[PDB]
Amino acid sequence: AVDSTVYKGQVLKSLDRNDPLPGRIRYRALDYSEVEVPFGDKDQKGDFTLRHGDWVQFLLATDRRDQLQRATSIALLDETFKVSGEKREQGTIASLKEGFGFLRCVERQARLFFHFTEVLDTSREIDINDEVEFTVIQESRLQAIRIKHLPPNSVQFETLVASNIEGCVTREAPKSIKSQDRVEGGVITYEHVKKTIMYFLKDCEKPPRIGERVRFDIYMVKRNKECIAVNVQQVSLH
Ligand code: EMC
Repeated sequence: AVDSTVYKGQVLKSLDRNDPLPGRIRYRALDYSEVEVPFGDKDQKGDFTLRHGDWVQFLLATDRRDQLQRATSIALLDETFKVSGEKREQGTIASLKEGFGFLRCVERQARLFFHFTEVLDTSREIDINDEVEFTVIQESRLQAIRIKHLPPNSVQFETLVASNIEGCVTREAPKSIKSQDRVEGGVITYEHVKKTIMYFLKDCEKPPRIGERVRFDIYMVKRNKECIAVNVQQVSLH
């Protein structure tokens, strides 16, 4: 039946999702010979997208009735992403439906669709707020494929890039009800090469007036490709 050694090889021919065993995997046998072995749909541990050149794990199954050896229980190896050249992005599982879900992306504004079949690890469960790494493909329909679980505290949606930066309020934030503005905001001008940066009333205690000197921290919001001034406070000693 199935051999017990964990074999390592590369995908020579991917499966066409758009011959019962059309796939091909090239590996090095224990006797240092180069071997090609076929595989089919059920030979992958999950219905995820395998690609030409992917490093994979598999077990060798011998079918005496079909008179051929087969690669089975194929799983994608993480080392592929170190040599793949594909764009790997980060995010967290935002919602879970039946068969699909949506991810909150680090570098993208919109929620990203993803099929449950693209989760690489079939040994563990998926939950909300799971930190994941994926590859985005386009078909105007976007989806995340080859989704890998990330260790805790690996995903940061915003980064502190500077602290105690000083500038001048060149457009006061709109005098605002209970809901906090997150679109209009104000404008702070600082020469830290003069630059502008947006601030919002939610990120200051006591709103600064137009033309007043302020001190603030700068955070990089990656999904918006912009920085935001927070912890805004007035400066008396200029
Ligand atoms: C230092 C006055 Hg905006």
